Amino acid sequence: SNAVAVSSKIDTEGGVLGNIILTVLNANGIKTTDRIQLGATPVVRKAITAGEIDIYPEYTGNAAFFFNKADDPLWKDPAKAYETAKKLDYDANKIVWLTPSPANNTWGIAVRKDVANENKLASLSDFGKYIAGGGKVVLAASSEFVNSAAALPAFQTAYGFTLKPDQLITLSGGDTAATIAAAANQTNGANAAMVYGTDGGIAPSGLVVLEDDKHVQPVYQPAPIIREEVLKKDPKIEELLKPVFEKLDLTTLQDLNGRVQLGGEPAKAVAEDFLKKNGFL
Amino acid sequence: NAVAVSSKIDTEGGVLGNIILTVLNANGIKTTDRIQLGATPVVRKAITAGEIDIYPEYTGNAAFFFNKADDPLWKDPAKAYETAKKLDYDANKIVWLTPSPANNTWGIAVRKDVANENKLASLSDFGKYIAGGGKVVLAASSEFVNSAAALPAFQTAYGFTLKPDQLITLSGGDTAATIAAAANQTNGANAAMVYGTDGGIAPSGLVVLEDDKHVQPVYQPAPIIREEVLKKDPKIEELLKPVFEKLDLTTLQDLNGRVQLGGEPAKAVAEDFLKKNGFLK
Ligand SMILES: [Ca+2]
Ligand SMILES: [Ca+2]
Repeated sequence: SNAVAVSSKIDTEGGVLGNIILTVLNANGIKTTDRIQLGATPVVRKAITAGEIDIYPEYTGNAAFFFNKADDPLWKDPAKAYETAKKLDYDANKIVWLTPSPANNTWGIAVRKDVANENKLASLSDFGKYIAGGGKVVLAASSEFVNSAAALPAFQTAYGFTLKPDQLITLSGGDTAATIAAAANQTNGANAAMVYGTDGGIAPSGLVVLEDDKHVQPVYQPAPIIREEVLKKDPKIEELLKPVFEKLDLTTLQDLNGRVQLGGEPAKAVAEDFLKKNGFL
Repeated sequence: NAVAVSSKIDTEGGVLGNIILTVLNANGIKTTDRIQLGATPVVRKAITAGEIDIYPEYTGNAAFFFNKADDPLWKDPAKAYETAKKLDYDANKIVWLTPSPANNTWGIAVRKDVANENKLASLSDFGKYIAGGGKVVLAASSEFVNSAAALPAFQTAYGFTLKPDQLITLSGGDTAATIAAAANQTNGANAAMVYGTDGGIAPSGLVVLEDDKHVQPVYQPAPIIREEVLKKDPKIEELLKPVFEKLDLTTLQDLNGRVQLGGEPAKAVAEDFLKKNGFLK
């Protein structure tokens, strides 16, 4: 039995999810080879289609860019985003998408815990009614987020709010770490930040992501995808990773990435903690 | 014949580049804007080819331009400036103008409370604080902790040793993550590896402690101009001489902070510093 090749992308979450997939297969007698954090998406995409890697975590919404359906409204539906990625990748590359994680790692807005807790903010619908009724918010975001029609203007019309120039801080780059640091330290009075759902800084900075309940943004749920050649030679991989990824909700993955990105803990040790505490190891 | 003002791609290049541009514009010297052209090797290729005329350079970087990387003279501010000034004049007829006192080098920054509480302003004070059983856990990269030129060299010069209990080792060399770890006190963090004038230091409530024995090479920013351009407008030296002498470490930190985390445009922050200091109004 050839060792299964576990890979991931270069981001912090790739290391966490890749070591989670890697540690689970090793615990059930499946021999593996380590290719974690290989590179960007195009590098991992050409590697799996060529047989150099076998299994790695991919996001459902990224299939919009692999198969030339970038702006389709179907990617805004979490369930429809999974089956279309699952069906297209099986037909085109014989890659099998396993059970996805509930975490939606897409563009969104995170607010400080005090602002969300004191005003009972859990969704972006609450966000729209809170500021439309004169609530104080200063959102730190990139000019790209504020100006591009698919981001803040799309959020504003769907949730019925408009931010005045006094309530905006536009940063030069698109790095979400800077917006998170602005709201965490309240630079220029900021209390909200442009984020990705499971960014490593959100939990250690005391921020809460507000749910895009009307689904303005495309859904990006991480899911392990495996080549069919590898999966049927040892088929237990599907069922073993099924409940593991089912308990990786937005909050759990936020804390695991934070323990790696800012806590300094190795992704392998953070992965083994999550699995033993949840009874998978 | 417009003087081409440029800079490097980071936040300080934009601030220092916009400072050079407005001081020249306010004194009747027409200029061309090439600010934030690229990284150091790209800007080194532009001025050596005559495509740009003036940009802010750091004294210690001449060690890498002239293959004298580890020479002890770069740990002396005076000898590092005069050697950088003379080598570049002999090799490319580039004239180094009056430098800034700010030392944008590798260092350790602490939270204001621990600095205030224990009267920490330099690394010699820092070393005896650890030698006396002090409370410190440092966020740094693995390279900073292990490489002989970084933490072991600080430990030898300032007489202290940090236990594994007092270290947080991060994967990358980006100082924003170490600063964010100490800013939120992740894993109890209260110190961070930094560069002297990093944009996150001031908005995160951090104080960099002085490298009083000069373990690290000194990187002082200075305007450098082609001799051909300077001889047609020779007043540029006297105009930028008192401006850069007013750019100490804390002044450059707060200007970078308002750009990188405050969202203010680099040009308006430059015009504010000059008008408040009487160089514009
Ligand atoms: Ca701006
Ligand atoms: Ca570590």
